[PDB]
Amino acid sequence: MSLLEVIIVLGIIGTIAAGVVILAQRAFDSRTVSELVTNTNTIRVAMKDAYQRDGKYPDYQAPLSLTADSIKTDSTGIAVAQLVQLGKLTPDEARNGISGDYIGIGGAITSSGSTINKGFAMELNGLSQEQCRSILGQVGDNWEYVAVGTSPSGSYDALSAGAVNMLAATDNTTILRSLAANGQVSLTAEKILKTCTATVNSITLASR
Amino acid sequence: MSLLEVIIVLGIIGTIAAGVVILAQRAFDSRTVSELVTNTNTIRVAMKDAYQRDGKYPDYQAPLSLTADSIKTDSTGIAVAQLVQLGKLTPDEARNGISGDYIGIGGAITSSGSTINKGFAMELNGLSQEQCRSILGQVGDNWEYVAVGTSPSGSYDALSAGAVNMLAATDNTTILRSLAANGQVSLTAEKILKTCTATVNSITLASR
Amino acid sequence: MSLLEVIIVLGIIGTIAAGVVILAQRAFDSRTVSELVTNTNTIRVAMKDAYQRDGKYPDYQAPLSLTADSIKTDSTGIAVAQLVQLGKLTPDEARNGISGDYIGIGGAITSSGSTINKGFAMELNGLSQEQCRSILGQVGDNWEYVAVGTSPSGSYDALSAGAVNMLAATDNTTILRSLAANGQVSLTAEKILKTCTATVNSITLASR
Amino acid sequence: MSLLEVIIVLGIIGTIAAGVVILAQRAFDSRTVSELVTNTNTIRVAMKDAYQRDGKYPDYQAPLSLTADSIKTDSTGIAVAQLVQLGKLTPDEARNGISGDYIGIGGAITSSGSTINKGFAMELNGLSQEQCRSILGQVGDNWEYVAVGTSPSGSYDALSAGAVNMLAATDNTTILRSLAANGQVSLTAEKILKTCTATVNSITLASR
Amino acid sequence: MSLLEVIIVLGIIGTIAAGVVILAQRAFDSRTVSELVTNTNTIRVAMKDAYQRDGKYPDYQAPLSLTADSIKTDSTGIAVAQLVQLGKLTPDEARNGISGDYIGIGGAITSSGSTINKGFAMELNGLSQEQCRSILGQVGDNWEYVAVGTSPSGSYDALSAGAVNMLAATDNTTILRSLAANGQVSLTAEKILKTCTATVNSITLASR
Repeated sequence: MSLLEVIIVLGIIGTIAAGVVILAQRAFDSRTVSELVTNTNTIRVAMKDAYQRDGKYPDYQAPLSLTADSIKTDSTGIAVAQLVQLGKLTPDEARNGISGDYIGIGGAITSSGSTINKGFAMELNGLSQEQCRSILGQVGDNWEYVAVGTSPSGSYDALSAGAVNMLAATDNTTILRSLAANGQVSLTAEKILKTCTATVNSITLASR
Repeated sequence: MSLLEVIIVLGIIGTIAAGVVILAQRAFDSRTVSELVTNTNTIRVAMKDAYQRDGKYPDYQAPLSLTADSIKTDSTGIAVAQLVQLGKLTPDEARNGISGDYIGIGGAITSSGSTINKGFAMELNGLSQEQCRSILGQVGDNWEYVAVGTSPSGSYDALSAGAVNMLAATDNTTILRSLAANGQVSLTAEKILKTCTATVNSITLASR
Repeated sequence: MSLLEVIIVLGIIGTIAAGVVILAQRAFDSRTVSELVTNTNTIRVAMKDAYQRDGKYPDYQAPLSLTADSIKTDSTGIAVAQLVQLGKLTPDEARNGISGDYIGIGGAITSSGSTINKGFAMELNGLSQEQCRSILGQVGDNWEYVAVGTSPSGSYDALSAGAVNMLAATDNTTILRSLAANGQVSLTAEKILKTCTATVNSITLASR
Repeated sequence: MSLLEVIIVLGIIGTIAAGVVILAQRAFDSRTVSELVTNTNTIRVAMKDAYQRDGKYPDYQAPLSLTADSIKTDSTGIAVAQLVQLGKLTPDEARNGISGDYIGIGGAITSSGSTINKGFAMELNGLSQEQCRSILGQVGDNWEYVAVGTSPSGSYDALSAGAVNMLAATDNTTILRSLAANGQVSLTAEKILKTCTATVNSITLASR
Repeated sequence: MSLLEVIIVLGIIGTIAAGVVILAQRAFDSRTVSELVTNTNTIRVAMKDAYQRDGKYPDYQAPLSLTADSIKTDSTGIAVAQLVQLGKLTPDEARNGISGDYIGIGGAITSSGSTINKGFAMELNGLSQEQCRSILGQVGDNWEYVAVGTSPSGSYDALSAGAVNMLAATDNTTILRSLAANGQVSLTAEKILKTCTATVNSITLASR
C-alpha cells in the first residue's frame, strides 16, 4: 500500500533470496560429493578389473592437460584415460565435479621398500573444508588408505611425488587411515573435525 | 518455495535423469556382453558335440534371413539353426543381443592349404567399441583364434569370404590370437586399447 | 498516502509481476526439458526391450494424428503407440510436453548402404532456442547420434524423409554426434552456442 | 514471494506428485511381474520333483479358500499347499502378488483323448493388460503351453473346467503356444499386442 | 506485494517445512529398517557359517561397551565383534542404526531342558512403534523365532536373562513366532497391530 510497506516487503524478499543462495550452494556440494563417492567406487572397481593381468598398476601420468575430447583418444598412459577408452566409465564420471579436473590416478606400494605398484591411489583435489569433511564422513571408513592434503584445483601434489606409501603411520591430521599398525581408525565426528583444516583441501584414497 | 528454487531443483532433477541414461546404457551393455560370452561358449560346446561323427564342420550359410520362427524350421544348412533344432540352443541364445542377428557360424581351417573345415568360427557383429573391448577383456584369452573386424549389424564379412584361417599371423590390431607361431598373445589392457578402434566392430572367435 | 505514492507502488508491483512472468516461463521450460530427458530415456529402454526378437526396428509411422485416447487403440504400426499399448509408458510420457505432439520414432541405419533399421531414432520438434540448448547441455553427450534440425510443432521432417543415417559426418552445426569417425564430440558451451540457431528447432536422438 | 508465484509453484509440485503416482504404479507392476516369473519357475521345478514317483499330476483343487496360515496345514489335495508343506515354497512365494490369490495348479493332458494328468498347468488371474503383456514378453517363449483368458481375481476358470488340453491348436488370441503342430510360436511385439485385449486377463502356463 | 500477502506466503512456507520434517523422519525410518533387515540376514548367515565346527553358538556377551574402534580388537567373546574380526561384516553393518548400539547376539535352545546353545538369537532394541511394525511386516515371516519386548537403547534385556527359549508358546502379543506347536503364525496387518504396543520396543529374532 504505502512505500514503507513496500520497502519492508522488498527487504523480506532479499532475505529469502540470500537464503536461496546458501541452499543452492549446499545442494551443489551435496550432489558433487555423492557423485564423487560413486565415481571413486566405479574407478576402484574398474582399475581392479582392468589391470589384473599385469600384476601391477600404472605409474602416475598427469591428466591435467586432457580435454573433454582428448581423453577419448589420448594414449600416453594416463590411467583415467585408459579406463574411459576401455568403456568402464564416461568422461563425465572421470571428471572431479568440484575441481573440474579429471581424477588423478597413480600407483601405490603395499610394503616397505617395494618398487612395484601393487596398489593404486586416486586424488580428489580442490575440495573445500565442507566438501572434504562431507566426503570423509560419507566414505572414509570404506577405504583402506585415506589421506588429507592441500592440493588445489589443477594440482595433484600427492601423486606427483611418486607412489603413495600405503604403510605410512596414521597421525589423525594428514594420514587418517592406512595399512600400518593401528591404522584402521574409524572416522567419527571428532576425528573429522580434527582434519580438513584448510580452505583448500585434497583427499587421497588408496586401495590394493 | 520460490520459482528460482524450483528452477534449481528441476535442473538437479534433469542432471540425475541424464546420469540414469548413462547408467542404463552401461547396464544393457554389461548384460548383453555377459550373455554373449555365455552363448558363445554354449555354441562352441554344442558345435563340438553335434558334428563329431561328420569329421568336419559345415560351411557358412548366412543366417541373416532367419526370423524368430523360421530358425526352428529352416533346413538349408545354417549351423545355428541346426543347433537350435537339435535342442542344444534356444532361439534367444542363438541371437546376438547387440546386433539383433542370429550368430553367424562358418568353417575354419587348422592347417595351411587345407580344404576341410576341421575347426569352426563364429562372428559377433555390430559391436560398439566399449562392447568390443569388454568382450575381449572378458573372454579373449579363452579362445584359440580371436580376430577383430568391422562387420556391422546385418553383415558377416569375416565369414562370407570363406573358411577362417586359424593359422594367420597375429598383428595386435586385427588378428589378436591364432594358432600361428607367437600367436598365443595374452590380451592386456595395453593390447585391448590397440584394437577395436572403430565405432562399429566385430569379433570372430574360432576353435578347433 | 498520496496519489503519487500509490502510483509509484503500483509501478513497483507491475515490475514484480513482469519478473514473475519471466520466472514462470523459465520454470515451465525447465520442467518440460527434464521430463523430455526422462521420457526419451524411457522410450529408448522400451524400444530396446520390445523389438529384440524382431532383429530390427519399425519404420517411421506418423503419430501426429493420434489423440489422448486413440494412442491406446491404434494398430497402424506407430512405434510410440505400440510402446504405450505394451505398458512401457503412459500417453503423457509419450507426449512432447513442449510441442504437444506424441514423440516421433523411426528406424535408423548403423552402416553405409544398409536397408535394415538396426537402430532407432526419435525426434523432438517445436523446441525454442533456449529449450534446444538446455536439452543439449543436459543429455546430448549421452546419446550416440545427436542432430539438430528445424522441424516445427506438428512436423517430423527428420524422420519423414526415411531412415536416419547414424554414420553421417558431424559438422558441429546440424549433425553434432554420430557413429562416423571423429563423430564422438563432447558438447561444451561453445559447441552448444554454435547450434540451435533458429527460433524453432528440433532434436533427433538416435541409438543402436 | 507473491501469492501468484506460490500458486505456480504449488501447481508444479502437484504435477510432480502425479508423476510419482504413475511411477510408483509402474514399479509395483514390474516387481510383481518379476516375482511371478520367478515363482512360476520355482513351482514348475517343485512340481516336477515332487510328483515323479506318482507318474501323474494331481487334479485341480481350488486354493481360493486358503489363508496365510491354512496353507501350511490344509490336507485336501491342493497342489500349491502340498508344495508349501513339502518345503519347496513359502506361502509368500505361492501367492499371486497381483490378484492376492494362491496360485491355482491343475492337471493337463499331453495327448488327445487321454484321461491321465501327464502334465501340469498353473493359472495367474486378475492381471491387467500391462501386466499380462509384460509377463508374456518376459517369459512366454520359455513355456510349452501358454494361453490367455479372462479369469478375474478370485477365479480360476481355466482350471475349474477340467484338465488343460496342451494339444489345442493355437490362434494367436487365446491359445498362444501349445504342443500342437505349428504351436511353437515366438511371441514378438505384434503377437503380444494381438492378445491380452481385456482390462482383466489371466495367463495359463502348462508344462509336461 | 502487501505485508498481508507476505504473511500468508510465509505461513504456507512454514506448512511446507513441517511436511518436510515429517517426510525426512519417515525416510530415515525406512532406510534404517531396510538396513536392519539386510544386516540381520548377513549376521544370520555369518553365524551359521562361522560356528559350524564348534557345534554350538557362543553365549551372550554384552556389546554395549564397544566403540567404533574397539569392536575390531575386542577378544572377550562378543559374537558381533568376532564376526567383524572374521571379516563377515563391517562395524557399520554390526551397528543398529536406530538405537546406535552394536547388535546383541546370544545363544538359544532348540529343545526343552537343553543347556546347549544349538541356535542363536539377536536383539534389535530402541525401536519405535512404527519401526517395530515396519520390521515385522517386512521380515517377521522369514524368521523361525520372533519375539517383541521393551528393551530400550543401551539394553538387551531379552538376551541378558540367558539363552532364548525357541520352544516357548506363541501368544500374539510378546512371542509371535516360535518352534512350538501352532507357533508358525503368519504376521498379517491385524496381528501386527496387536503388538509393538509401546513407544519403545525391541525385536528378538532367533534361528537354528
